[PDB]
Amino acid sequence: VNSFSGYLKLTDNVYIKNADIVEEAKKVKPTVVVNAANVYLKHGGGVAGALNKATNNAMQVESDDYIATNGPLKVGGSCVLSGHNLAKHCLHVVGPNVNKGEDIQLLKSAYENFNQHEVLLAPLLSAGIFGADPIHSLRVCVDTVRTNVYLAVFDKNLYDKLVSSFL
Ligand SMILES: O=C(O)C[C@H](NC(=O)c1ncnc2[nH]ccc12)c1ccccc1Cl
Repeated sequence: VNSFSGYLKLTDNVYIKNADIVEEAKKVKPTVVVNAANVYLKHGGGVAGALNKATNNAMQVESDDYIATNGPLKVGGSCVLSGHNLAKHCLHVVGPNVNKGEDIQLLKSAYENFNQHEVLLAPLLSAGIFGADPIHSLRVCVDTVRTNVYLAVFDKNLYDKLVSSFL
């Protein structure tokens, strides 16, 4: 039993809610919140900009040190950093950004990172300003992640569309 509330059950292990992931994180303090990162960990907009703002830019400061030491992530890759005031850990996951011309095929690899964590609070990877088809991303999610994932979808119309079209 865990402390996620008001989530609609999609599958054995995937639940979904129309909610602001920052507010969910501040409420639940999950072990892991997922960030929809880019390879440089430059947290400008979308999930990343929103999470980082909620940490008072501490996420960005930590991320800049990570990149200075380790170099960029791979598209499809991830790293574990602090969750600051939002969670114990933040799993920064790089899905493909279709608006950068990146290979949507790498979305499955991106979701595989979730399997290294028993429970996660997460956004829908590559959705929104990452420009992928969100129905497709939800399918790849449910068909790839085997651990317990709680998805927070910001946009109400998007949430309604995702629920109504889910197979
Ligand atoms: O779930 C959505 O609608 C799409 C989602 N965006 C957010 O979660 C989000 N965006 C902007 N400001 C925000 N403030 C609090 C949450 C938040 C998203 C997921 C992956 C990649 C990019 C994007 Cl854009």
